[PDB]
Formats: sequence, C-alpha cells, structure tokens
Amino acid sequence: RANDAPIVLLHGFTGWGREEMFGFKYWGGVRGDIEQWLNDNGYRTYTLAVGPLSSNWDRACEAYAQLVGGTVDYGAAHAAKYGHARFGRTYPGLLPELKRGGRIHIIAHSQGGQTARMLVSLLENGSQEEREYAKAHNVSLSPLFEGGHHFVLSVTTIATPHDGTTLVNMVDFTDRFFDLQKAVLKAAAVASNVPYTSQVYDFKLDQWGLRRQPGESFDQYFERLKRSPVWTSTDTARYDLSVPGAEKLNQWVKASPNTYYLSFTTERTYRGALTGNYYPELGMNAFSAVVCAPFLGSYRNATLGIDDRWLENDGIVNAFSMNGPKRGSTDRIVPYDGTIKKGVWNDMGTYNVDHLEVIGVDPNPLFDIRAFYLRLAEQLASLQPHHHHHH
Ligand SMILES: [Ca+2]
Ligand SMILES: [Zn+2]
Repeated sequence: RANDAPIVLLHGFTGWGREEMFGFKYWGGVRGDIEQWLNDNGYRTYTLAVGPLSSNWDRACEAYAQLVGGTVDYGAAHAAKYGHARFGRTYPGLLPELKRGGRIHIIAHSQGGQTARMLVSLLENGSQEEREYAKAHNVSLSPLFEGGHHFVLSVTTIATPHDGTTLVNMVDFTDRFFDLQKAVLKAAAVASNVPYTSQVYDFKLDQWGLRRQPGESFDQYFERLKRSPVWTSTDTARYDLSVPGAEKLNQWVKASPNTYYLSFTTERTYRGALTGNYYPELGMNAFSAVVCAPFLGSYRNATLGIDDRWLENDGIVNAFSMNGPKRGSTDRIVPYDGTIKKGVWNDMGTYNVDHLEVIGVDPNPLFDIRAFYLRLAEQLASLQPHHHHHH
C-alpha cells in the first residue's frame, strides 16, 4: 500500500446519494453496496451525489463544495452567461482533510469521468474567465476558480463518453433518455407513474429553481424537465454528452501532470458479418438492447466524423470514446503495460460488461463485480506519490 488516499465515487447522468432510492445504491445496484465492500476491505471510500442532468461545470462546482464544505459557487461569469443562480446548495464537506493537505482517488462511471476531469482542471488552474469577470465587476470569487489546489491523486473513468456518445443523435433521444431514467427507477423497484410525497430521486436542480412538486409523478416531472433549461441549454449534461459538446470540453479540460489517469472500456456487442454493424449481446439490460444499442451500433455520420470504429458499444456509450479524450484533445493515451503512469491515460483494457452491469444496476452473474472494484482499489492504493528515473 503505497498511499492512504480515500476513494470518492462519482455517478453520471443518472445517480443519487446513499440515502436516496430507498437505500438502493447506484454503486452496486442489485449486486450490493460497492462503497461498503471497499470500506470493509480496508479502503476508505466515500460517495458523491451531484446533479445528474446538470452540466459537468455545475457538477464540478457541486462536487467541490460537497468535498471541502460550504455553499456551491457556480461562478459569477458562468451564472450570468447561462441565466441560473450563482449560489446553490450548502454542504458539510465529506473530506475537510483536503484543505489541510490530503488527496483523493476519484472513481467515476459514465459521464462522471468528464466531471472528475473538469474538477481536476478547475482545482489546478481555476477559471481565467471567472477571475477576470471578478476583477471587472468587483464580485467575489470562489477558490475553485483560482487554481493551485492539488486534491486529486488519481482519476479512474468507467464507461465514460470522453469523446461523447452517438446516442444523442437519435431522432427521439429526448423521449428515450428519460425512458432510461424511468428504467433506472424501475431497477430500483420505483414506479415512474406515482406521485411520491417522499422525494426518492433528487435531481438537485437548485440553480435552475426546478424540483418535483406535490402530486407530481416522475413521468410528469420528466415532461417538464424536457421543456426546461436543464435540457434546452448548453449548460447541460445533454450537450456535454454529445460529440460536439464533448470535443469542446476536451479542448480546455486537459490531463494534469500531477494526476494519474485510468480508463476502463466496456462493451456488450457482437459484429454482424454482412452489415459491419454491432448488435446487442445476450444479457444486456432490456432497455439498452431494445432502444439504444441498435442505433449506437449502426449509426454513421461523415460530417460529424463518425465511422465504423464508433459502432461497438455497451448499450449507452460508444466504446471508441472510452479509453480517453481524443476529439479536440492533447491528452496522451497508453495501453496498460503493468506500470501506471502520471499525467497520461492508462488504458486498463476492454471489459465484456454493459453500461449498467458494471455498476451492478443491471445484473450479470458471470461478472465478478466485487473482484473488479477490489482489484481497482488496490491498484489505486499502489500508486506512488513521487517517481524517479531508473534503468
Ligand atoms: Ca445483464
Ligand atoms: Zn451551469
């Protein structure tokens, strides 16, 4: 054990806190409690809960406050640009040890990988636009926009759309994306057509002033959100998920030299000989197989620059986008050679598991989910702080 840094878990465009969904864990799902497994095995682990539909920016600012403590500061420039609130939620802070000198391992799934990368980028370099807007308007500035923070020892991404996902290119993506949200609710044994008085799934849309109202089901609430700024704006997950939006993110969110990066690619498809398309394997979650996989595995776009390397997928995200950011990115990606390197993406390999199977939300008995994360946890613990040249 070369380091003692705690592990922090980060969801994507779906995800909730440990107390949400009647205890049903995002990290573990039907398989159990991943955070508990790691803690029980001697790996200190925590779980972050941010806005699933929110932008990676807004998610980064939420994560920062959720880590060190305080009220979420979205930045005056950003808030003015997108028309949402500058200040959001207040958090007690999961790890006050960060401000006294500590580090963390961030393990991220799906869109979470974008959020971790951005969080690292803002912590290290801040936002120049935020700093200049502050001096020019005489408004205050969050420390997150100053740079100089070294909170993150490593970032691991699992099934992450670093170059985006072609899923957003479906003609009925708006209806199907929220059908996916209802599918995840279903997996937690939560009905989507029921007006729960208890809030089960908090989307944390405080900055937009959006929330589920009394007498309103998730079906009705989703219909509102589609017409809401968290779906029709660019300050959204919807945009960051897209190939053009992800490329834009890559152009300013770069790999820190002081931080280790690991990527895990997922796949759950087979190649059709005559078409060259990719089709959902036996076992893939019912939703992705029926609705999403056929599009992901057959859709091509010359203009957008999508050829047949993008067709292999895990039901939600294209596998070609997973090893690390490439579209509009200067980051390097190397295949794992037994040694883990700093400031570069370590391609840990491709795993035959779908997008929801890998976090246990969808079942897969042939997949030892407990071993996967325990093996990952010891790898992060083995990470040397300092490195030094040798033959
Ligand atoms: Ca399955
Ligand atoms: Zn925003």
